[PDB]
Amino acid sequence: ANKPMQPITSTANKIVWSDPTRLSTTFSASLLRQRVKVGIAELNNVSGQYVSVYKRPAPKPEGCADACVIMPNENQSIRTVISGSAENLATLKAEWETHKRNVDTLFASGNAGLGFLDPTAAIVSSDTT
Amino acid sequence: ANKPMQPITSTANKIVWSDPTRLSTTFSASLLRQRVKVGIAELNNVSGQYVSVYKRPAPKPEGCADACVIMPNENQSIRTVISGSAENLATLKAEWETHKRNVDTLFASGNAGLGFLDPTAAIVSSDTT
Amino acid sequence: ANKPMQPITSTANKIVWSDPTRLSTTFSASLLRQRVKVGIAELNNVSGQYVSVYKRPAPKPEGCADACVIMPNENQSIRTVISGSAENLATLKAEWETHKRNVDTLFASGNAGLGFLDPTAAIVSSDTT
Amino acid sequence: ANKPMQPITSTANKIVWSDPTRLSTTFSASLLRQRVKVGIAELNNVSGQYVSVYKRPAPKPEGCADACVIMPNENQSIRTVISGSAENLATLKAEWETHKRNVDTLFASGNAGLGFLDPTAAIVSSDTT
Amino acid sequence: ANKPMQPITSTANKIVWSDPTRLSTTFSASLLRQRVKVGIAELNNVSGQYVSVYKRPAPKPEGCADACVIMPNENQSIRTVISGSAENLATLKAEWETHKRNVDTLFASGNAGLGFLDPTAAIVSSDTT
Amino acid sequence: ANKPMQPITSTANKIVWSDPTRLSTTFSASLLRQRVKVGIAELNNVSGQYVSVYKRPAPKPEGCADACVIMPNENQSIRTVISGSAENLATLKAEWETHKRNVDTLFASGNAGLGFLDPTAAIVSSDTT
Repeated sequence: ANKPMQPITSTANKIVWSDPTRLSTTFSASLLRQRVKVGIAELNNVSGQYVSVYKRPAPKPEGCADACVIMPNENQSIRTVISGSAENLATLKAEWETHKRNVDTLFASGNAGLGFLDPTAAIVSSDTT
Repeated sequence: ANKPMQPITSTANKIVWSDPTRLSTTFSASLLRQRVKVGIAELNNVSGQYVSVYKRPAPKPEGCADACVIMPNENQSIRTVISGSAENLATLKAEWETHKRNVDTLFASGNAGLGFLDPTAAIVSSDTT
Repeated sequence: ANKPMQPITSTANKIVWSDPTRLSTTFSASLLRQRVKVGIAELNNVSGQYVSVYKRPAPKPEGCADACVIMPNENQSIRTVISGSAENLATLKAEWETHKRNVDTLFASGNAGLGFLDPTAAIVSSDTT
Repeated sequence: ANKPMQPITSTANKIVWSDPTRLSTTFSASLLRQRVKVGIAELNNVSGQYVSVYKRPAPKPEGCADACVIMPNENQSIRTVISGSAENLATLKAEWETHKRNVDTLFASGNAGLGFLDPTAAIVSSDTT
Repeated sequence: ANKPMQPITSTANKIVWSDPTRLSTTFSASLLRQRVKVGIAELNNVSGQYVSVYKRPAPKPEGCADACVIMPNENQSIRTVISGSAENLATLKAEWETHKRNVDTLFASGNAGLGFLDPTAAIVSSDTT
Repeated sequence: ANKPMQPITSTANKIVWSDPTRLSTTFSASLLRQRVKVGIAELNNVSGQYVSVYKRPAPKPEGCADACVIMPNENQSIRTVISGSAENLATLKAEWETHKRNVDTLFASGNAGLGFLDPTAAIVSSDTT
């Protein structure tokens, strides 16, 4: 059961959520809207920026812990930007699913977080056969 | 059975994938590593940028049955950046899962794609009760 | 039965062929001869440049059955340069056959046409065991 | 039985092969890719350059050879570049076959290597009657 | 079963490996290939530089099982350079084997590590009787 | 049965061997011992340099049994530097074994001698699982 998060700043262009128990953990969503003339029709793209920030204390005393000393914190950030026409929402969602799958293959099941690249990784496209 | 990809340009710092049947579809993986050490500790930081690009045609008119009418492509881009120390990889993966859930709540099941933010969205944190 | 070609502009230094039915298709041969002599020897080398030009219509959309829609042509060019002494004609022909085989195994049976190189290709030399 | 040739430099943009017994014999393939807007659709042009180099010694002592003296070397080079859209690979391969046939009928079965042009040679196009 | 490594930096002239568990230890190989002008001969040299580093901790003091390791780890490196013509690769391999045996005699089974150069050691060459 | 050498230069810091049959072949070992100041520790490093040289003749031309050898010999050199604290000599020996295995994988059994760095070679570390 994940702890619910409630907003602190609400705006039509940006909303920020923070954990009531630890306000250092934040999650922000910002949308930017423009009109782009792609096919001589004014398509309305949306550039959504999603940022998740967690400040994580990692003194990392390997094996031993006796009392609480001041934790020095590091910043863990995950930023996601999705850009596309609103008229192609279903296709953008399919692209998002494919992006999740590819990033999972590289990072969650691979060693990309440790600074490695696998050219033999099974990266797959959004289109189907 | 989604269409597989093969690498086109290969560097240990940056590898970009492509679909042989459609070269406009690309997936980029770039890792930047720096030794950003906190006080009296050593930490290896791995910043990971993942970019997925698809060029999708504009939507055809709803009441159209013509055989072949091609209209110009629009740019669909999804970009994720993950920054964190190598020592905290498992917990960074947990943060990534929570980020997945939050973006899914806002975008996949919401109207963030069309450009509407809902302050009442059920956003949750990585920590459990 | 391939369509025959006739010469359109004629010079002993350069002769250009062209298809009477499609003047956009051309094939030329240009020979440049110089007396580049190596030490205590006399050698006459002939550098030959051959270009094939075909202007092809762009590929029609796959799900199309329209009678006549014409899209602008793209330039397809294949240029081959052969440089060598006249005394070594047999060895130059052997090198040309080996070049055929290597370019074929890279291009026709490979993916270099789309833009992928295979470090595991079976490239061979003209010499025999 | 032609001798296998193994690579010495491997890169996504250039791979060079060299004969283990004679490293002076090389075969290099270089790919250069751009996006060209021919038909208001961004075709992916691929320009592959293939170079075969053989340093052949031609002191050419006509009739007699008694002992091994230093061989002065001349360079034999064959350079081929193929340019075309990736979406027309089949027709590009047909163009390659026609180019091979025409260069053969000029060079292998003709006298082009010695510095001659034959205006009555049977040059053919890729199109079929 | 030793822990394998993956390449963190890949280049046509230098590849660097690193252990996923410990990023401190690396193994990098660099090759420099040049043409060497020798009398009445054209032979090309290949120089290889292989380095191995491990950042092992300084040795723990005697009789104290401290709660957490705080030892200020040191630098421990081995560097090897192999230079020779590719024409004589079999000889270079034999020389490498002989060099390994001699270094093992002086160091692996000797006390060169503590600083003693034994002048009665049995050093043997690549040539056999 | 390899031919042993005898020392031509004996010094407390450097010993040089040389084959009685061929004086060109020499093996040298030089040790540099210093005290290294590491936090709350006093441990002394010993750096050892090992050099092997062979003045092999360049390879004979093909098909000629010349009366006397006149070939202008070349230089083959192998240089190894091992640096580490004498307190950790056993682990230094383990690192030496791992380094030997890695160099054998790349060079002895691979094509690193001709100048090719294989990015998929099986490199293993000193640590065991």
